Amino acid sequence: NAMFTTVITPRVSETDGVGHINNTTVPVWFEAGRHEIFKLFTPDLSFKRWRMVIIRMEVDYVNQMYYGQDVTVYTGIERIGNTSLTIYEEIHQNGVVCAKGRSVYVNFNFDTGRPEPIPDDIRVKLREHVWQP
Amino acid sequence: AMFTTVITPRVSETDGVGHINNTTVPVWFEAGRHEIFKLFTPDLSFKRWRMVIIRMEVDYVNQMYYGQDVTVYTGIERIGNTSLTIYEEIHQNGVVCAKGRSVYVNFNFDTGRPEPIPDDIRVKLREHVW
Amino acid sequence: NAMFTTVITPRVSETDGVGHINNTTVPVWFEAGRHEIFKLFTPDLSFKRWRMVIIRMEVDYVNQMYYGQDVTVYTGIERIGNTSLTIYEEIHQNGVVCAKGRSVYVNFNFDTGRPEPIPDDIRVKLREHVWQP
Amino acid sequence: AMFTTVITPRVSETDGVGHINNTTVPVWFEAGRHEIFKLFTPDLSFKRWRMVIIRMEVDYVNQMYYGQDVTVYTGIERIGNTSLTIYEEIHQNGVVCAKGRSVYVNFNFDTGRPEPIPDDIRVKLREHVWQPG
Ligand SMILES: [Mg+2]
Ligand SMILES: [Mg+2]
Repeated sequence: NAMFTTVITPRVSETDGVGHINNTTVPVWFEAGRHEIFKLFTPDLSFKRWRMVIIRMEVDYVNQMYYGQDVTVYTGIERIGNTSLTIYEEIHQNGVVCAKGRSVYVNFNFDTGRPEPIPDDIRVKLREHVWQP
Repeated sequence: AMFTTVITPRVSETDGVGHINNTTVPVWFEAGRHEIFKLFTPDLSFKRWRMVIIRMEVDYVNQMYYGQDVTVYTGIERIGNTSLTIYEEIHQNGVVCAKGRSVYVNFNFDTGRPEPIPDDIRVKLREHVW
Repeated sequence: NAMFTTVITPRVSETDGVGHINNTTVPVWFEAGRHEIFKLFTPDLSFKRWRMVIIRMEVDYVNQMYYGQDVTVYTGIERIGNTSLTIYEEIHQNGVVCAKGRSVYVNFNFDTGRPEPIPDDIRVKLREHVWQP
Repeated sequence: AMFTTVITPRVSETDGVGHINNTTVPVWFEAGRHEIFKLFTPDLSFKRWRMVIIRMEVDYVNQMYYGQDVTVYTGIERIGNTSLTIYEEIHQNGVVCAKGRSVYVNFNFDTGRPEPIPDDIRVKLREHVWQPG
């Protein structure tokens, strides 16, 4: 119920010579779906005040996707850890799941030079976007 | 007349300088050409593709940033015999940031030669001439 | 050992605003490192005769990478299945393992419309490049 | 005088038409500029970056393909006060396939303005002047 929803229009440049969306495009669309999450950690989205660092990703390529039809990225929180969070995410096209992903990010405080227990205000915000399939 | 395409910049589109990287700009211009490609190839199928770029010009007027939407405006400047010239701009925060021209030819991948743009495509393109 | 080695020069457009190589670049570099495997399946690298379809990937981001120094992609065959294979792969910079990956491809025969068991001749040649960590 | 950069094309750099996508050509041109960036900024630190592009043009002469290396030739066509014009070509199979001209300025981010190229950089640039027919 609580996931973020991001509609994207595929581009010719995101295909490859096989005629489908290229596999390296999927992490690009998944990162696009994390936008609202990034915004919770860095409200002005300034790279001066950037906090989010990926440490792991996994993607299952379930069905091929095509240039010419929109896709929808669903992005939710599978686990809120201490200094990390594990995202669950899916890409759909034509109402069919085509890619499923998980990613783990660490909230890194560059000012203090250490991973930072996610502040409480953020945890509350994140709890209302939990998605556990 | 012109097409309007709203895009949400991505972190991967910036570089270490902290702005949108110059190579993103042509990617965004190509995205604004979508409705043009559709006039040439209505089902956007690659087996029926007929567009080949021959020239591109880009003026980078102002820096763009991750975190705010940009808008691509794309229109036809010239419909030539085999080529067409696209005039195109990208705006962020109500400011023109990039201005572009690109030239494509109508291309027949079956015979390997550029080909005159068909009357019925010219007809469809004429609405979108600046 | 027996894995493939691919030296790559990072590009400015591959970094992001945080100032390191962006995470979406790593799967692009891994794919570049699979070049000799693709050639085994499609000797002329023609897309009309393409067969390699990715079905899954995972990446561990061990250390940050930077524009300004080359990287080395090491790509080995971890497993040769029937219709699929598993690739184990790493990216090093400055002599430090910065990313570790696994990917699974299927040999998809676009002519017969379904997955193809890997032909005996490719199987023998793939065996020349196995690497299990 | 010119720099020479050999690049191995990647599957992700093609599109569904079966050839290298036009948006890859500026990415390859930016890679050929690497040693020019180094003249401005020896250690390629983003903290000390100076170059901002103001204009680019590309002539696409012949289509390029995945599966054969390409070579980028890059030289300085003119050194202005605050700007320089770079002339660049990309070759595949011994044939010129793209020609480019780009204009960068030396930019001060601390003051937010282009500024005269300093004498010590100008001295370096003069050695890489390339002005073809
Ligand atoms: Mg592509
Ligand atoms: Mg980038």
